[PDB]
Amino acid sequence: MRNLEKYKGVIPAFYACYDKEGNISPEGVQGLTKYFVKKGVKGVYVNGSSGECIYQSVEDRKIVLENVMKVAEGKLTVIAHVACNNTKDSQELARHAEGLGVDAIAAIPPIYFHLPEYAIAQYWNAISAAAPNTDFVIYNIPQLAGVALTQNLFVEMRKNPNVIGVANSSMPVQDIQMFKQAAGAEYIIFNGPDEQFMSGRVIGAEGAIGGTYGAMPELYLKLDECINAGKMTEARKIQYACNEIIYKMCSAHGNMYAVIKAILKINEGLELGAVREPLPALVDEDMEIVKEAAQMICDAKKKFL
Amino acid sequence: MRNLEKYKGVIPAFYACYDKEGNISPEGVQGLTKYFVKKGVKGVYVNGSSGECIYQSVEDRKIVLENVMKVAEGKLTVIAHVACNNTKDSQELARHAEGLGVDAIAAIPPIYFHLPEYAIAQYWNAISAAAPNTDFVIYNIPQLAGVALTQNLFVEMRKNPNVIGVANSSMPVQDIQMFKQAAGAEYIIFNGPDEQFMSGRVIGAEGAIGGTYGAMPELYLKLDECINAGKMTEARKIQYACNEIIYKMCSAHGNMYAVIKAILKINEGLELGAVREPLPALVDEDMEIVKEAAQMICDAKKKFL
Amino acid sequence: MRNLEKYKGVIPAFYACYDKEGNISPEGVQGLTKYFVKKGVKGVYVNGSSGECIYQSVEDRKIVLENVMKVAEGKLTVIAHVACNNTKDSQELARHAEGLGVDAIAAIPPIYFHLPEYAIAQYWNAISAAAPNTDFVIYNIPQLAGVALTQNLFVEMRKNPNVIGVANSSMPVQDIQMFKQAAGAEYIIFNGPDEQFMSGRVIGAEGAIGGTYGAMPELYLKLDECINAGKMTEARKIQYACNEIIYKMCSAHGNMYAVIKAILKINEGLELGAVREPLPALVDEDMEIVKEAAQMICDAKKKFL
Amino acid sequence: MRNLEKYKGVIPAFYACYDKEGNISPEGVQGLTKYFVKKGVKGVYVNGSSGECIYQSVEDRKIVLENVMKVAEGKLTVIAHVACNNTKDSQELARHAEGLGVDAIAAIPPIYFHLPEYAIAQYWNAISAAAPNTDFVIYNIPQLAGVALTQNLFVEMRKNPNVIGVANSSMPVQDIQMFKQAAGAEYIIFNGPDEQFMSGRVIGAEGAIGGTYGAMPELYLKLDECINAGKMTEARKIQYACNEIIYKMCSAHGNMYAVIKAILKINEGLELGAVREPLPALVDEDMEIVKEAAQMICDAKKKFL
Ligand SMILES: [Mg+2]
Ligand SMILES: [Mg+2]
Ligand SMILES: [Mg+2]
Ligand SMILES: [Mg+2]
Repeated sequence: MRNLEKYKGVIPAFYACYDKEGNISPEGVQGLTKYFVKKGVKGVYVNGSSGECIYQSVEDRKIVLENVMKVAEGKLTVIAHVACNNTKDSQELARHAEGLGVDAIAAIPPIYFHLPEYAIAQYWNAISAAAPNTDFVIYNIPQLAGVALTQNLFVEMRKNPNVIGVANSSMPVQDIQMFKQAAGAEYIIFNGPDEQFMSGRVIGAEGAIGGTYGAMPELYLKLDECINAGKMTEARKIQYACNEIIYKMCSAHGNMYAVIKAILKINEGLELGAVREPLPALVDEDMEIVKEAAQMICDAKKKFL
Repeated sequence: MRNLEKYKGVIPAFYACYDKEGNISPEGVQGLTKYFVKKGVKGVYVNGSSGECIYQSVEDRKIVLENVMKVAEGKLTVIAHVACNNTKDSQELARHAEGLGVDAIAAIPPIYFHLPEYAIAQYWNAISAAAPNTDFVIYNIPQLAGVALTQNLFVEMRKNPNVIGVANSSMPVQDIQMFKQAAGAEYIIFNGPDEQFMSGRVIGAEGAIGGTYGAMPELYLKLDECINAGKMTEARKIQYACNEIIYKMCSAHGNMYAVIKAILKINEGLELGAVREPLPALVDEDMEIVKEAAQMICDAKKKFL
Repeated sequence: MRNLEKYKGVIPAFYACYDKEGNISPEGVQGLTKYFVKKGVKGVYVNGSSGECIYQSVEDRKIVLENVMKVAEGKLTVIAHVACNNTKDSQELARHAEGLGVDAIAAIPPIYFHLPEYAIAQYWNAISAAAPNTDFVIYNIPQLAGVALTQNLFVEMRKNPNVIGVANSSMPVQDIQMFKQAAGAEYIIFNGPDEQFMSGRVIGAEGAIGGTYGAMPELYLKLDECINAGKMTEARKIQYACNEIIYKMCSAHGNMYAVIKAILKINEGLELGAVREPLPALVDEDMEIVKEAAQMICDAKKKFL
Repeated sequence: MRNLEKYKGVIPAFYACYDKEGNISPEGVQGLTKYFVKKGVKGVYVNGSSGECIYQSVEDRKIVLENVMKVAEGKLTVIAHVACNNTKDSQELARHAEGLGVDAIAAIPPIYFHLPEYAIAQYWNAISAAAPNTDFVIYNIPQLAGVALTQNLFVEMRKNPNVIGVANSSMPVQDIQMFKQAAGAEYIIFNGPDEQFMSGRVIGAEGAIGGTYGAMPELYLKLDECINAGKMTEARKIQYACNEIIYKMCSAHGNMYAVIKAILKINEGLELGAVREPLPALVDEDMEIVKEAAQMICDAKKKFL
């Protein structure tokens, strides 16, 4: 009965867009937003870790979301990741995001220290209470956060009526299946590991949020079309092509998001700036990998679209 | 164009069948083998860890395989897991299995100590050399063995022409995708995590070896039929029903395989005996869980077949 | 040989001192600094994770360090932990700390994302270059940061002449031994795990930085006196009493640092405020644990001093 | 109060002694036993993983212990590690060991599968009941077994009056401290990680069982003498020399125990045979490392004895 159709489809993570001085670029943010509208994705996931949120200030993240919403509002579903190291910064971003009329806010767990489940629930509920009219997505990423969304913690969080589901970036597709089986029809699970897109989708994730989607959004849209059509052979071919490109982008000395920003300059003429330190920048030796990955994306689009 | 069709389908792990004194029961083994023939599964995976191989002697494992082959030969594909703690016992079982005409032998890595990749390759190659006319399957289970089949170790093992692929029991379906992508069309990957059957299958596992399949083989056959037909909604319904049964069986005090042997007595009149210590036996309180799981299996068969 | 005597001894982690509104309290910070001067510890480790640095702004951390330096009167070795999520905030705190004439700056690795060793070295070297006249301590805490100071990364970092050594919070005392053996006499290793103080000290840590020291600094000073005298029976008595107190403080619902601030109100009349969310606050049921731990500290001081 | 003085001191792990055909050598076992008597160690720990027990049959392990007991002449404390993959083989070895009058039997936990604590306790108690008049040592090695001796499981095991303590090979010396603090004076903790010998000893391990001791037993006896005298600087020098030798021995292609057997041929003229496959054998390139480590041991003995 709760309507979650606006979340069903391909929702790329929005990248950090910087100017030449390394500050957030309003023009760069608007340009990348126009790119996502033109590519016909379902939505954008803004100021996630793929958007370098770990490395941004509250003010940086407000400027990014304001500039996304100037272009995207009414055209894309917008999920704003608002978690910060502390609760008060997270509440400030939640209130700001509700003020702009985002569809949902999201939060990773507390990081660095491994906090008990009651403290994790308190953090998410405090963030949710700052945006009390806004859908809330839990982002499960135990490999990086150091704590997991357990089945017991998910039961506790489903007591909050704003919680709509889970963006799952743990590696077991079993976790998707268990969260969806426990929660039932009024919740959505998003597939987080792009390399497993087709496998998380078939086992019950009806949404998909990914850090590599922005490099090749047409391929993930075509993958999703094949899955919805039961064309599993064609879906596998596209998944394998996407994964080969991911492995190529991850083979660079510079960070994978540095590779993606360079690819989008080659393939689209988009200027997204550098990646923020401490993420490592590309070196000269990486430009052959960038060029190869960019061409692999063009070749896969020609093969599959 | 190596022909691996005989490995493509549902291959249950064969359970340990004991008499009342706790020794291997030839009659019990033949009974369980006739059951798998009657259920029309593709093959059986014999003396794996689901068959309590960690807890069996070389002589025990010879008696099991002899009694399986008496019923199964020419009816079922037979894969004999031959790995033991040391190399010489593994070579003895490999030679014995080739002497009986199994389709393939299989091996987990060395366990307990974490041995370097060259020592892992030497162990597998020594086992393969003792069955030099027999297909060889690597069993990847890093969570239990403590070492993984890495992409570099798989490159080295593909130099052995008898290696036909990998039974993958790591949790990431990404591992299935990467092994299949690296190896190509002349290799098969088997899905190991039963809870992820449909997800591993769609991303490129053309076989499936599972410890829970013997409790409910018709449900996994029906799941596989749905997947091959592109009927992903029906596949998901069956996967969810199978996983609910697995979670019920795992809720007991006694070991999951003790629950399955008790279910097979209720549902099929099969007498497989106890589980071998140190695996924990059922307690009286577990029989309500056994009865509930057995009824769940009957109800799923009535719903889905 | 480089003189590191000012770092040898007991250097408590400095706690976050808040007012009733949860902001940094200048008067609270000065109070806690004068407490450490009167207890005769060697120094203080300021704005570490035990000081809630994860949860503090750059401005918060500047206010803390300014108020320490205002009242320390040169009586304390001051190590200022300056690592932030991003490099530019870390460089800002490094420059600020050198401007106040701290003895050393310190840095955990980059967190959340697992960055390659060249990126970790670039982060530390960038922070060090912002305080180019200041001693630099690497803080190794792989359990929380998700990356380790490896032997190869330590070789690279010893190329920077400002690096004086490692605060080691990994659990193996082998790591202390290996870092000390590799580096030699011109470097200092600080023991991080308070529960292993005597064990890390004897195997080559000549310094000690600890989150629990501020609850009971006289006990750690007396432990260190026993170790330096070769009085290992007396040292073990104190270590066991300290560890029992730590286990009692960690038994609370509220965060261990919340327990310590409540203990310091009982035993010292110090008002340090709460802990910052998301760290969980004490509940009513915890005050029995707080009072028991406070009494255990008083009784240990009567037994051992 | 239970007298555990016979367990306090240096107890080397006894190596596997093979003939040229790779079977257990009765003459080789007697020779290595007489070597340990000559070197004046407190005892031997027989058929542990350093003795290649994972790779031995029940019959192999009986032959080893028979030949130790034949020539020890009451001069050594004998701890017989009797754990096997299954319970019945473990019970057979426990009964055999009690029949020879060993001082203690020992057991690692169940391996490969991760069994619940009640199943671990059942395994140890079944082994102990087969040697009901014999002291029992729990061997904690979570890194290899995949399960830990938790504080709760140790409480349960202290209900068995034959349990005398724990050989602790987990890396935190905190685990030694917590086991000793819980158990008190009628129990002994043995330090397992040889690289941490002096640190485990000072925090409350009164015994020490080590796989590298047999390469250089005089150095560990001299280390223990320095610790008992409170001479921590002299102790640290010996610990560092021992650790440098361990790191050299572990730098070979062949397994560390293969390097130690080759060193004992050079330094002592002992013939212990190969290591059992799958442990990797030395290659020609390793003989320079063997000779260097053998010389390092001679040089350390000249410096410290
Ligand atoms: Mg990177
Ligand atoms: Mg069990
Ligand atoms: Mg806490
Ligand atoms: Mg080795």
